[PDB]
Amino acid sequence: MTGLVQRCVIIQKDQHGFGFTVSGDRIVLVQSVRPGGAAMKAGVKEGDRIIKVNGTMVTNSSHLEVVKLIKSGAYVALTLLGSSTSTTL
Amino acid sequence: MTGLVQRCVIIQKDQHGFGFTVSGDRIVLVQSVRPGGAAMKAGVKEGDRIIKVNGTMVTNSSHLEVVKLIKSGAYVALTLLGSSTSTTL
Repeated sequence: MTGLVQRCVIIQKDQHGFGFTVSGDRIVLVQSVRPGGAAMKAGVKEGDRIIKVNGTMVTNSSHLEVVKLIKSGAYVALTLLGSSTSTTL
Repeated sequence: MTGLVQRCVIIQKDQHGFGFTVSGDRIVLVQSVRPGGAAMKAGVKEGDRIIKVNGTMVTNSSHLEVVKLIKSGAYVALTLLGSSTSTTL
């Protein structure tokens, strides 16, 4: 009924960055999302878990490496693990 | 084996633009993809439905709004709904 599902989003960088704050490693969480920010605009949620960056799985990489992959471009493709509800009708 | 998948793609504009044709609206679909084109190489298949363009939900947008959004940048970020075949080996 409540569980965790994978979804993907792309963040387009603006002048204020990606607009999110990541934390940890193995594995990385989205700790916070900037109001009116690119990440907020792309569908990134506080508490999402980052599974892939630009295709590359980061489930077992370090924090700094993850920040590296994220920063590498004008946009970032992320694969995220997030809460999802199942309702029977 | 065969079913439906939500998926994200970046397309970078070629010498000949994006390399695909969009028809209708609500929901806009990919009518065709030029062989060897940007869109083909980026993974875009004929039959896909366009859910988002550069972070904007376009499922309720008019054909012209979606074309505008797509042409707005050098690259475009698409959230696509399409069919997919899979095989566990």
